[PDB]
Amino acid sequence: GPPGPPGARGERGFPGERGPPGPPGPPG
Amino acid sequence: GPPGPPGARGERGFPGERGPPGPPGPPG
Amino acid sequence: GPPGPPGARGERGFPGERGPPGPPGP
Repeated sequence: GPPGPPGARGERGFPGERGPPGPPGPPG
Repeated sequence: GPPGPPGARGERGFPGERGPPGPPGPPG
Repeated sequence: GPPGPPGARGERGFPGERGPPGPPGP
């Protein structure tokens, strides 16, 4: 028999990491 | 017939969240 | 023929942006 159809789409990627903390605040 | 070719690659993951506010500024 | 195997997992999402500056000092 002829080759089957293409498989299902793969899983969505893992989420990106949360960004780092901001820089130190203003002096005043 | 033989199995079809592998499916398409998954979509990109979610973007990461914006990081938290930075540490407090120096006293003054 | 039967459907092919599932695709590979996608790329990881982009990293988040750096947070905003902290509050003013006391």
